Amino acid sequence: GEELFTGVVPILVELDGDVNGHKFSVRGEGEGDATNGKLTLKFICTTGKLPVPWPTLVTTLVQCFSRYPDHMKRHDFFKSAMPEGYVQERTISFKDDGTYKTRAEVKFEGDTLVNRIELKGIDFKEDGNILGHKLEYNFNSHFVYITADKKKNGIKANFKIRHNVEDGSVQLADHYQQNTPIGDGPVLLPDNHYLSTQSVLSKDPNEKRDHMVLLEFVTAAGITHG
Repeated sequence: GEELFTGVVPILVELDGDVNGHKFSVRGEGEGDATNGKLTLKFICTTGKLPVPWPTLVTTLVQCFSRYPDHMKRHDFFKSAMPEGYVQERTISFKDDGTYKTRAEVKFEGDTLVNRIELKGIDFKEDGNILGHKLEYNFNSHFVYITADKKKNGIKANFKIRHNVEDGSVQLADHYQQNTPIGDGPVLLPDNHYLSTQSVLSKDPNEKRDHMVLLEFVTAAGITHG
């Protein structure tokens, strides 16, 4: 598993979504450099106009590209599931607003790491921060707490995403995540630890389509050396 990530790996992301009856698709392409924890991707809304704010999709749109330091190699579930990959499911509850539920498969297709997602969102308020497009086009850094689910041969993650709002308030998005290998081969079940994330969101001046340029660094931590 770890051997597949020693260099720069091309990435394809494909998302189909439906939020309050507003359907959309997003296609992302770029590359991942797990050695440095670095993702560079550009996403296009392939159905035209994205009906939700781009930052609310960042977490759904490849934790196998986290940098696990050598003393933590034993705790990298994500890469150990490769190339056959893993299923990633979440419930994302936007405080005072609706919920996303997502199911994704992350695996190699040829030499490309591919994340294919279906997202369903319900119960959003027409005038809330999401359907109202009141979120800033930016992203915060988070503490993503990983724990093993030993009886499901997989992991769980819990974290609270902070989406900055245009009036200076914050929109919270509680994330409940479960990952399960796709194949039958053995995987690593980690001790408790966290993924330390940071992201920046930008635009391509030459892009006429609705899009998002994303740069992201993630490093694993939380286990003492030795």
